[PDB]
Amino acid sequence: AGEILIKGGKVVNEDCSFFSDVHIRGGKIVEVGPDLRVPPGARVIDATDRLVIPGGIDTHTHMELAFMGTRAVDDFHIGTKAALAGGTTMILDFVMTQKGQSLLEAYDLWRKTADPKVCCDYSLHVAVTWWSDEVKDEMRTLAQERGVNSFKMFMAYKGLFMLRDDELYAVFSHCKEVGAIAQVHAENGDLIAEGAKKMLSLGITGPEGHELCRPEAVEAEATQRAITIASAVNCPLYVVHVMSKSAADVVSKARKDGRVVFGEPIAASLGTDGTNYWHKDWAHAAQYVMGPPLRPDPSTPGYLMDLLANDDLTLTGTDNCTFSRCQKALGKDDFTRIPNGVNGVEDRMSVIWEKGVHSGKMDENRFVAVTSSNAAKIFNFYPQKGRIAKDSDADVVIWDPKTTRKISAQTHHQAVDYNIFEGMECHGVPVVTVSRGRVVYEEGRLKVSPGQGRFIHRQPFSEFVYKRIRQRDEVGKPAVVIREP
Ligand SMILES: [Zn+2]
Repeated sequence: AGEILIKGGKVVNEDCSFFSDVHIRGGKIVEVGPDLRVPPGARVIDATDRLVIPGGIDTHTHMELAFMGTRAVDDFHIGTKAALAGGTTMILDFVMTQKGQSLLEAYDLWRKTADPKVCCDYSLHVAVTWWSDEVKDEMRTLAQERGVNSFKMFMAYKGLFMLRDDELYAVFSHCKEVGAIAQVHAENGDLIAEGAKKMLSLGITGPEGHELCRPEAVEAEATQRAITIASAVNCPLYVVHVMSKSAADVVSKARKDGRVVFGEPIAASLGTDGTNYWHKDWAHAAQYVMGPPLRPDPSTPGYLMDLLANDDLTLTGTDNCTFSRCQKALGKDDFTRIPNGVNGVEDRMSVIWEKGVHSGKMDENRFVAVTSSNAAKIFNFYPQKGRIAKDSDADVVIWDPKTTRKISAQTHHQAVDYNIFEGMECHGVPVVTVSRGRVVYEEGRLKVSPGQGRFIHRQPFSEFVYKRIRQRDEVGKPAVVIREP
């Protein structure tokens, strides 16, 4: 039957925690309540002294992405296995359409690659890296028929993915027309371009040049510029990988001011900092290189966790885009050629629990919100996921909040041969992972088949995202002053 009864644990949802068993049948949670009967044949997972939580949803992955001419080593198969071993049961990955390339073709190419490989459920965002009538039509089709309500735009990567303010305005207007959320990579691409060209001319070729060429003012600027353009068209906006206190503060201010904007710090920016770029060992330093960079102010990850706790920032991904040591080494003489990207998919849940909950910054319920529920709300499949409740999908993690585990490339399940959280002792261990109603990780071991996970098709106009937008369309229309002719 695939029947499971999770007994003896404490259920933790975004709103409150309560003791109850959870009955899973055929991919679904079919009952939640105290002292449930064990149906004959059902497997019991004993969750005594464990929390029973929705599996983590990683909003931000790049599994096997061909990026700076090379291709990330964690692929859809190993990347999703690694996510499951870390208590994460869904990933949302970016279709990185090339400039001038059909968005539908790129989407089709991602689905063909991921469908036969994923070990957990997944969905997709689609990058809008150029603009034209064809792109406009394809975005409508994706939103209405292909299950995608999130488009990603770049203010960085001049020459490559970058769009100018007038194009962002049109792109954000059309996101709003098709009921999608606009995601932005917010750094000033012109400043990055000049910055790196300047660091190199000064002989600063190492990873410190990568951070110095685009300090956090560059991120904070483009963050405010994206918010202002999105506010001008009444388009909801999502700022991916918030890396710095100053860009986080921009997002915090815009929300207090009522702007429909969501900020996403990533496990990296929550669990480590950019002082690593100044490490004497070049290889160590290079491991941390990604855009935007981690910041050398050591108060940054603690500060981003505070804003995440307070909902100035709302939910988390990893930007998992991994390159091996020999791959990073492609930039040994020039930081502009180090493939950009860090790990996280596996460790996100423990890193956040240790840095956010064990530290006293947020409670276990807020932890659920910022690791699964808010992603399900924004991308439009709550309470199908992100909630332990009857009729929800059975993606469930039995969590031990008191035990610690040390993160190490020597013990992790990612394909990458290092870990930016190397050595970190985290409270918060995923002891059992359930995905689509099957036990896929227990006693330290994975049991899953590539292609077992499914693409999740979403509808447009997520209510969490759009209900205020639509009301503002109805009452916030500018009016003419009536004057004598
Ligand atoms: Zn990314």
